[PDB]
Formats: sequence, C-alpha cells, structure tokens
Amino acid sequence: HGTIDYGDVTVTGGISVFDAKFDELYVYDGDDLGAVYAPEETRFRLWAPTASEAFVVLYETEDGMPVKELPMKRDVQGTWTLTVAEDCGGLFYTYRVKVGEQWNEAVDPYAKAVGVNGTKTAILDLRSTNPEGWENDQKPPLASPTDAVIYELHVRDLSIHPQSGIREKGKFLGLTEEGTRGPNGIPTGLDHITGLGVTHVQLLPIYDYSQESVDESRLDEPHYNWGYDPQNYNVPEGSYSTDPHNPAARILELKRLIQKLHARGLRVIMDVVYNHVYDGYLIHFTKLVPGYYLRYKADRTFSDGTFCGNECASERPIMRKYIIESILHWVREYHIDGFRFDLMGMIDIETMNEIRRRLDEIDPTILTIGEGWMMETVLPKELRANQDNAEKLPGIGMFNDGMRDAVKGDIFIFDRKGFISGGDGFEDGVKRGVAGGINYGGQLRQFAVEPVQSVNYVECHDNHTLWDKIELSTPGASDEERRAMHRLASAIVLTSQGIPFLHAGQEFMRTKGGVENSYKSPIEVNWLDWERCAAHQDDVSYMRSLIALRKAHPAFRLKTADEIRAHLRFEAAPPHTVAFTLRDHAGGDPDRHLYVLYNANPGALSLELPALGPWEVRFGGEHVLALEAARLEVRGVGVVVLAVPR
Ligand SMILES: OC[C@H]1O[C@H](O[C@H]2[C@H](O)[C@@H](O)[C@@H](O[C@H]3[C@H](O)[C@@H](O)[C@@H](O[C@H]4[C@H](O)[C@@H](O)[C@@H](O[C@H]5[C@H](O)[C@@H](O)[C@@H](O)O[C@@H]5CO)O[C@@H]4CO)O[C@@H]3CO)O[C@@H]2CO)[C@H](O)[C@@H](O)[C@@H]1O
Ligand SMILES: OC[C@H]1O[C@H](O[C@H]2[C@H](O)[C@@H](O)[C@@H](O[C@H]3[C@H](O)[C@@H](O)[C@@H](O)O[C@@H]3CO)O[C@@H]2CO)[C@H](O)[C@@H](O)[C@@H]1O
Ligand SMILES: OC[C@H]1O[C@H](O[C@H]2[C@H](O)[C@@H](O)[C@@H](O[C@H]3[C@H](O)[C@@H](O)[C@@H](O)O[C@@H]3CO)O[C@@H]2CO)[C@H](O)[C@@H](O)[C@@H]1O
Ligand SMILES: [Ca+2]
Ligand SMILES: [Ca+2]
Ligand SMILES: [Cl-]
Ligand SMILES: [Cl-]
Ligand SMILES: [Cl-]
Ligand SMILES: [Cl-]
Ligand SMILES: [Cl-]
Ligand SMILES: [Cl-]
Ligand SMILES: [Cl-]
Ligand SMILES: [Cl-]
Repeated sequence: HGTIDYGDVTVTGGISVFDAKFDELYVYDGDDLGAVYAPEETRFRLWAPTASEAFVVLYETEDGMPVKELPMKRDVQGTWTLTVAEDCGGLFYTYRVKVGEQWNEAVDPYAKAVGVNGTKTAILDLRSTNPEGWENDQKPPLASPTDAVIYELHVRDLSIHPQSGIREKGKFLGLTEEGTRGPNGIPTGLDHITGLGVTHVQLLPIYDYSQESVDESRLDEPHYNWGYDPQNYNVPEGSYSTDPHNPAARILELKRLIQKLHARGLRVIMDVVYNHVYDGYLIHFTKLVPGYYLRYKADRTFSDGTFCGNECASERPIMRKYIIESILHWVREYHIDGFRFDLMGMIDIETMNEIRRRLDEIDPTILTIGEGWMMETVLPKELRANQDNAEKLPGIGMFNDGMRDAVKGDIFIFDRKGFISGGDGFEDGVKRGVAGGINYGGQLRQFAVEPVQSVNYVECHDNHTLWDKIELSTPGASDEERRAMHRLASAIVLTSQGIPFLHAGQEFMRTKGGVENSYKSPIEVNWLDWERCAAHQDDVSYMRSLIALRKAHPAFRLKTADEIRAHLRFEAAPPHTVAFTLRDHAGGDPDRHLYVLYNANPGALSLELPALGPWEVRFGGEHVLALEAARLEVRGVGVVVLAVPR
C-alpha cells in the first residue's frame, strides 16, 4: 500500500483536504469531467485541487510504455485541463499528479472505456459501440413499482454450468441467446427467464470490478467473484465480454444484452456499489485527490462501516456529483431501468433524494431500491439513507428484512425456524410484510410509509439460499415436507403488498450445498444448475403460476398505504397460519373479494371464512378438501387463494 501524501497545503492556501472550508473552495459544477472526444480534438478535465502538477500520459497499448506526457493547465475550482488537437481514438491514457512530495498515476475516475483489467483509460468514440437499432430501443411498460417482479442474477452463474446449452458461457452475450436448451431439452437462459414471467432482471455487479477479484487476462483459468470490489464505476466488467482486451467489446455487448432484454419484455436493474471501493489506498480517487473521496474518522483513518476497508464520502459535494453523474451515465448511455444500492445506509439522504429527483426528470418508472440497513459510520445518524430514515426517502424501496426473517427464520442463526418451518410466534411478522411494511395499525407497522418502499424476498445472493436455510432449520423433516415449506415462502413473497424479489434459481430450489457466503466460491457452488432445474420443472411451473396469479390480481399490487388500510383485512386464524382478505375489488381486481391462507400446519384444519359471498378456489386447490360457502377444509403446508367473483 505504501505512503499517502495529503498534499502541500500551500497549493490550497493553507486549507487542508480535511477542512470543511475545502468544500467551499473547489466545487466544480461543469459537465465535462473526464475525456470529451472528437476526431477534431480530445479535451481532458481532471479535478485535482491538491496537486501542484498534473500530466496526461499517453500510451499506444494497454501494457506499453508512455509514448507522450503532456502537462495540464491549472483551471477553475481545482480542475486541470488539456486539449489535444488530434484524433486520439485508439490511444490509452492516465493522469500523473504530484501531491505533496510524491508522484501518483491513475486511470481517469470518469473513464468510459478501459484496457484489460482497467489499468489505463481508453479513448473511444462511444457512438461506435451502439448496437444496430439502439436508437429505437424502447422499455416495456411499467405502471407501478408494485407491478415489478425482480429476478436477481449473476452474469457468470447464468450460463457457466456445462449443460446450460449457452455458447457464450459467463458472458453478457450468453443472456442474449434464444432457444437455448439444457438437460432433457428444458429451456435455459433467456427463454427460461422470460418463461417465468418476471419483469426485471437485477444483475449482480456489471461495472468493472478489481483484478484481484477476477483477473481479466487469465480467463482460461478458473475464476469467480460476485464483484462487490469496485474499480471503474462507469465502465462494464471486462470478464463478461468476449474480448476484455478490446475496449469497445464489453460496451457493445452489454448494450446488446440490454437491447435484447427490452425486446423480450424485460427491464434491467443494475446492482451498484457506491459505498466503497476495492482498495482505499490503490483506487484512482486516492492517488489523484488523497483524503477527499473516502470517509475519514476524526483521527484520519478510514471509516470502515462497510467492513470492506473504506467508505465513499457521498456527502462531500464532488463525490455526490460523481455518484449522480455515474448513475446518469448508466441511464443515458446504457438505457438501464433501475438501480439496487448496495449498503444504501452508507449513502447520505441528500444524495439519494437528488438521484431520485434526477431520474424522475428522465423517467419516473426507473426503479431505485437499496439495502437500507442500520449500520454505524462516521456519517451522522440523521443523514444515513436507511430504514430508520425511510420517511425522508420517498419513492425508494428497501429490502424488508423483517418479513424475510419472519417467513424463513433468522438468517444469522442457521438452525432457527420461522413461520414456514413451524416456529412459534412468527405470524405478526408475516402480517407486517403482507401489508407492505406500512403503518397498518396497532403492532402491524414497519418502516415504510408507502408499499413502494418495501421489497419482499426470502432469498438473494447473500446468506443461505431458501432451500439451504430450510434444510438447516428442519433436521427432522423430509425433503418433500421442506419442498412444501419452500413453495409456501415463495407464495408469501408473491401475494404480499410491495415489490416482490426472487433470487435466480429459487424457482428450482437452488442450493449452494450449505455455503453461507459464496462471493468467491467456485462455479460448482455458484452456477445455475440446469440439471437441478430439469429435475424441478414442476416447481418451476408452480413459480410461473404464482407470478401469473399476482399479475392477474391487482389487489396484490396496491400502490398506496391508504388503499391497503382500506382493503386489506386480517382474518381469524390459528397458530402457524395467517389468513387475510383483500376486500371490494381492491386495486381494480376483477373479483369482488380475495381470501388468502398461508398454512404452515402440516395437519388437517377446518377454518371459518368471512361470509362475503360464494367463495371459489383460485389457487392451491391441491390443499383443499372442501369449500362451504362459510368454512374451508385444508390439509398440508401451502398457500390457498379463494375469490368471490363478480
Ligand atoms: O387451472 C385450474 C387450476 O387452478 C389452480 O391450480 C394452481 C395450483 O393450485 C398451483 O399449485 C399451480 O399448479 C402447478 C403445480 O403446483 C406444479 O407442481 C405443476 O403441476 C403438475 C403436477 O405436479 C402434476 O401432478 C400434474 O397435475 C395434474 C393434476 O394432478 C390433476 O388433478 C389435473 O388437474 O391435471 C393436472 C395436469 O393438467 O401436472 C402438473 C403440470 O406439470 O404445475 C402446475 C401448474 O403450474 O398452479 C395452478 C394454476 O396454474 C387451482 O388451485 C386448481 O384447483 C385448478 O385445477
Ligand atoms: O475484498 C475485501 C473484502 O472481501 C470480502 O467482503 C465481501 C463479502 O464477504 C461478500 O459477502 C460481499 O458483501 C457484500 C454483499 O454481498 C452485499 O449484498 C452487501 O451486503 O454489501 C457487501 C459489501 O458490498 O462482497 C464483499 C466484498 O467483496 C470479505 O468478507 C471482507 O472481510 C473483505 O474486507
Ligand atoms: O463482513 C462483511 C459481511 O458481508 C456480508 O454481510 C451482509 C449480510 O450477509 C446481509 O444479510 C446484510 O446483513 C444485514 C441483515 O440482512 C439485516 O437483517 C440487518 O441485520 O442488518 C445487516 C447488516 O448490518 O448485510 C451484511 C453486510 O454487508 C456477508 O454475508 C458476511 O458474511 C460478511 O461478514
Ligand atoms: Ca475487472
Ligand atoms: Ca416514484
Ligand atoms: Cl408477470
Ligand atoms: Cl469468462
Ligand atoms: Cl443507523
Ligand atoms: Cl427454532
Ligand atoms: Cl421494521
Ligand atoms: Cl425439525
Ligand atoms: Cl384430512
Ligand atoms: Cl361485485
């Protein structure tokens, strides 16, 4: 790691990078940070207020020697500028700065293209990376965040299994391949995903993550990482391209993926990690403006509330500007439809609200959700964009961990049961999630003001899969009993108010063999196992039918808390069950009333129904012995949905 020199403070009039006054002096507001390319000329602008000198170093190859070093001119508000009056396309560059007594060299933080492993900025005309027809790219319609069904997927997981039937395994283009087949001829890849009826694919880190995680020059050797180690925020990851050495390839191929998903009726959500960088000492931010872009404690050490070594200082204006302009780059250049903010509680509220505001000016249907966990940091508590402050973050969804733990049990105490597995006293936790996490009434309240702020899930890339958690918490159960519990958990997600979220492979009871944190586990742990999918085609169809049920019934997708409080009623139900009605054509539902039973009791039950008319079975008939319209006879763990028709 070596030495960080925070600068000769005579350069900044005696004002240290750590002084609050620093943020009055050097707040550059221009829209031209980075390289602005033209065949006529390329203009460079670097923000580096503490540097006493700045150079652009030009390279001809991603690994070669400098062919030219050009001094930059000190400009306004801590920036440096340089105009090169030639066609610079095909060249590579870095910045070299003198900060204090030492010289540092770094990629452009505003890099839009890079060489292999992201060690040099690539000069490229981005118009030459657009797919044929990109100008006519249109998004599938979306009337409400509550109409989304999110499918969380890793680009490598999707296709790397040897029987995936996909040619470009591990690559962006692997998800553009249509008509791919797996074991016994089952659909795989894109056709499998569109066939489920999900609406959004949420992609694990597709920005450029560090060479320490996946070495893009050694892709012929085994490799795997989720990618939560950011290196270049504004350029795609090289290992998901067919040629990481061609700066244009990863850009064109990601746009091809997005174009194809849109044409097949899918939207794309990008997992973004603005809360930390791969290495606080080696990142370009620290080489160019040490002390500014990352958060420091009072003793001038890194704040490490991410447990990754560092936090980004989103609350400082130039970093706030950086994050916002990065998001807008992904929206405008790549047509991205949403963002999932990793450790959103490490980002400040003003930054999150300005992001939401800027996106609403472009397209309010663009999704913003995040991990709103309550986590310590030097960022003051009232500024953290987390669940405790959700009242201050309108329109931003947060993962509902209360609902998650109530349904499947404590994710950190592996053997602890929850609602689905026969634990005691989880019914109110499930009810709170059914109501969308809102202040429904009495003890049924969580953090959400509106149901658009609550993302419901029982599986994601983190922690055990739902199947693996059920296994660890039900040692006395058979796999057939656990499969019923698994199906019930998925049903709860898809019939609760709010935004439903599925982990890729949940539809076929994805297992990681009990691995809790698979971020760098081999592909054998992390792949979408298309053999298991072929053995679980009935479970896949069950998930497809659940998703179809939610789409057929807008009563499950109410947009406002007032509607939920006026139409959702919890009914009398015994322990280890939850029952509710959605009354009076809620949300424009075609049926007059719905009744939903979550039955975690494996035995036989006779239940009293509210006398609202001639109930009929709509879902889960396999659990129903009799319906008297009022009394319901059920047996076995699972969901039952009844309706009173119009
Ligand atoms: O269409 C009217 C239908 O609507 C509702 O059914 C829903 C189910 O309650 C729900 O479970 C889901 O059904 C899935 C099923 O869970 C999944 O396993 C798979 O089903 C397989 C069966 O495993 C298999 O035994 C066989 O099913 C037979 C069934 O035994 C027989 O009684 C009769 O109904 O014919 C069926 C086949 O046509 O094959 C199926 C298909 O592989 O896939 C199912 C569909 O995704 O979703 C249903 C709605 O789609 C009502 O609850 C039910 O009463 C009504 O009959
Ligand atoms: O690289 C240093 C860092 O690596 C490891 O941290 C990884 C976590 O173990 C891994 O689970 C993942 O954590 C992220 C979650 O997946 C994400 O959804 C959210 O909760 O934020 C987490 C951080 O962004 O990725 C990280 C980073 O690769 C290792 O465990 C750390 O101790 C180590 O400092
Ligand atoms: O040391 C880094 C850490 O990274 C990962 O931990 C993540 C959890 O796996 C993930 O569930 C989430 O934890 C939050 C809970 O879900 C929530 O209910 C509440 O308890 O807040 C938690 C965060 O404080 O996020 C963490 C942190 O990224 C990885 O899985 C760990 O193994 C690893 O230790
Ligand atoms: Ca990379
Ligand atoms: Ca909104
Ligand atoms: Cl759908
Ligand atoms: Cl690869
Ligand atoms: Cl907090
Ligand atoms: Cl328990
Ligand atoms: Cl809560
Ligand atoms: Cl058990
Ligand atoms: Cl019976
Ligand atoms: Cl009616």
